[PDB]
Amino acid sequence: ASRLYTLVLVLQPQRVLLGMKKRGFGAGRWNGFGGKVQEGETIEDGARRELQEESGLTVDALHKVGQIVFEFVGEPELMDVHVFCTDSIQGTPVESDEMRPCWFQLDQIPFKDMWPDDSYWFPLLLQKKKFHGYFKFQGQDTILDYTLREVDTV
Ligand SMILES: Nc1nc2c([nH]c(=O)n2[C@H]2C[C@H](O)[C@@H](COP(=O)(O)O)O2)c(=O)[nH]1
Repeated sequence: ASRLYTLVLVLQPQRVLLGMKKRGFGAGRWNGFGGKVQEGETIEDGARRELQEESGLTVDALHKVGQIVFEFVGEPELMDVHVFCTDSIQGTPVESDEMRPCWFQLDQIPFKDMWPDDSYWFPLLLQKKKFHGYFKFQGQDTILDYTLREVDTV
């Protein structure tokens, strides 16, 4: 068993929107926006909800671009992260309790202050290739195992 999560990247031709996570899981790493999917909503609806809660933004269309499954050693549930992109945002991003948003140039992505797995799959997002990844972590810094491939259907 696994628990559904979302992750949303606003990727525009020369920049990508990240938020500095201010509290909770992943605090202190830049990331896309997202969270747990709730009972009674779709995954994509949960992705939009979280985008709105964390940034104020709404979007016309979200595209599925990837899936990443995480194992954390000693934790029973795998995390099944559904990754979306958009270039179609509505509004200007604002800081929330969870996130402080900033735009980054595509060659200035702050990998050293991101989850360590992002170094591996982010390039494929940027290159517009759909992927499936799997990372096993010991704590929040150490990747013990991983797999990564491109896919045609996410
Ligand atoms: N880029 C990236 N996002 C992750 C990783 N692990 C992980 O749960 N997430 C995402 C999914 C969700 O958007 C978010 C976790 O949910 P909360 O912020 O609600 O705790 O972090 C990771 O290793 N890298």
